[PDB]
Amino acid sequence: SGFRKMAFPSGKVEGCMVQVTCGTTTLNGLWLDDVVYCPRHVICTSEDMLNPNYEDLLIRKSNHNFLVQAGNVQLRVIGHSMQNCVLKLKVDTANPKTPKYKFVRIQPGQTFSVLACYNGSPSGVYQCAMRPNFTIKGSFLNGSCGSVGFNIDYDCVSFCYMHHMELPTGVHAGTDLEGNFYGPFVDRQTAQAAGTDTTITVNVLAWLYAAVINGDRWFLNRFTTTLNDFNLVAMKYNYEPLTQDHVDILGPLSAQTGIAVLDMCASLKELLQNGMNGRTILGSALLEDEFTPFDVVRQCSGVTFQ
Amino acid sequence: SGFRKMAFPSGKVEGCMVQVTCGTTTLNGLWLDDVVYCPRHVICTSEDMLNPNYEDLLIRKSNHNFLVQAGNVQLRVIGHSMQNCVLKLKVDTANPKTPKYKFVRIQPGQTFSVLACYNGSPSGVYQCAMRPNFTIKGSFLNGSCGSVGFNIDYDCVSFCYMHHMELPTGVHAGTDLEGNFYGPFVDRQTAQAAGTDTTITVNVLAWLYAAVINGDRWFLNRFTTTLNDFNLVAMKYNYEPLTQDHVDILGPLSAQTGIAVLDMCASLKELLQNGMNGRTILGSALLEDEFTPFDVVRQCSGVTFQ
Ligand SMILES: *C(=N)[C@H]1CN(c2ccc(C(F)(F)F)nc2)C(=O)N1c1cncc2ccccc12
Ligand SMILES: *C(=N)[C@H]1CN(c2ccc(C(F)(F)F)nc2)C(=O)N1c1cncc2ccccc12
Repeated sequence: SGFRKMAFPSGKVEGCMVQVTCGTTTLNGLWLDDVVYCPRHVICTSEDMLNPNYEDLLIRKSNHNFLVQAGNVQLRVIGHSMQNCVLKLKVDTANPKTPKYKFVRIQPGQTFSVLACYNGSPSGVYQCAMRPNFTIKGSFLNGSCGSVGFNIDYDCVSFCYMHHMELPTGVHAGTDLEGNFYGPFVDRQTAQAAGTDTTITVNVLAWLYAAVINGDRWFLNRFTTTLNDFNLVAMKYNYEPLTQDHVDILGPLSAQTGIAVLDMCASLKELLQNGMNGRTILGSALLEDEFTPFDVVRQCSGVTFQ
Repeated sequence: SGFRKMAFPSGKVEGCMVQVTCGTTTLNGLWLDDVVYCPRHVICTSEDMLNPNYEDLLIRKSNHNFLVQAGNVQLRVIGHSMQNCVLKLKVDTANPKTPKYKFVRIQPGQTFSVLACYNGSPSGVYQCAMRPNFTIKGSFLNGSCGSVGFNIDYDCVSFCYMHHMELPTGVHAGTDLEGNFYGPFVDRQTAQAAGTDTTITVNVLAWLYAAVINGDRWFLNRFTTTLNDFNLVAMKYNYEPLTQDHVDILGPLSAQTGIAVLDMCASLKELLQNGMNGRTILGSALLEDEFTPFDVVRQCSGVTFQ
């Protein structure tokens, strides 16, 4: 019993975190085989940041302007190159602790674990969701750039996020591990609007199933709805539309609980329209949308990893 | 910016988790040097559990009734003994991955990371608090017994909890690593009442400071209070009394925010009496008490570990 915001075990990622310094700027890098990945804005000065020409700035850099450290170990940079917004520092020694890994680009609404780091050392781990507007609501201080987000599938770490920036609005933005930003954001110090953020509807349904599995079910009603009628109510409340793919993904939780997906949708419809009347669900007074159906199934059935 | 429920990096603990089987019962053990620790109820049958005589049951067990596994590796048990409620299985090989470690008994109101495991394999990591009534609100399925809770101090893992049981009430109970239960609980299948649970007042104040540091401060008022007057209000709402030691612990957050501790206490007093009027604090519609002052300072200043 019980339901918690749960991150993946971080051990396989911990052994990959190093420190990257360029001038006065220190941030984190990801050391896999003989390559260190980090945000390319590490090469900017405080004057460069307002409108950097990264091609020009990188040409001005030498290998020895990049100070990479793993623990007590200095890693010698053999070469530097740029893939989109990510710097690749080839080093002369492959990380002996390199796990089996993939680089993946995740979908808005999907979740991942962040290993927040400073000076190449792990500070803590927590679960995030990629918001529909391609931001994340992280916990990041100065020096946290280069921290990565990841999932674990069997024995393979799927790296999906590298932290680049905090926007003037306090929210967080970054790239996949090929250096492509999630969302419309650019790595320059300028005002950048994120989109209207919406609530991840399929995730809220998943969490309501989690509540039911844990005996918390006061919100259930005796109604059903059509996908079309539910959606007409959900857009009024800034909830993402629900698709048939979403209904199909919730199938396993429907079967475990004996509650049809469209019946749970009818329950959510009434919660949106009436509120919670001062009650709580799974210890929360608000509807939670940062758990995917898979997260719920993994937590309520005990999926483990090598 | 941002504030999240953050666990310690789990890598040093991951390398210590093994599987312990006795008969049909499989659970998790903690392998440090040449000793495997696990709950002593692993030796019970389904009939033994209602009123086990653990001394008698253990005498009936042979070394070969304990099947210990670390990955593909079978660990040969050289000896078995009982320290309070914890079984100690001496094995013939010391864990090469044994980190520097301590065993500690934590205080109600203090927090720790749980590495939830099944079949000796890590499933996920999440932060808990030791409730004032010595339970924890975990996420634990069958087979999760033997999962441990821990803190990290510099380069040393301080093990503080081992999971033993889910009570008929859905909440979770366990021991320190010397096998002494937290709280009044016993390892037999009988109805056991936990105490009235109370809210950890110093933790709520810490989280209000966290909100202020993150720009979330609508709840501040222009009042102060005495420790005595605050406490008279707090007991009405099932909040633990606040001591001078608690005020002293909050000093650093008071200095960072420019808000005196007794001024924050005056703000909490009014939140308890008036509610939140449909607002939120750090993305929560309820007052949160599972962050210690140290947790806030570590997260808002970036404490890291070896
Ligand atoms: C991460 N280490 C810092 C740096 N940073 C940043 C640097 C350069 C640029 C630009 F525009 F591309 F040149 N943009 C951003 C940034 O945003 N950082 C960061 C990240 N997360 C949180 C914080 C909190 C406080 C200060 C900086 C943060
Ligand atoms: C943990 N593996 C299980 C087993 N267990 C338990 C076994 C024996 C005894 C007794 F009384 F000492 F003999 N008491 C308890 C227990 O409580 N487990 C457990 C722990 N956390 C969560 C769950 C969820 C579902 C089923 C069992 C759980």
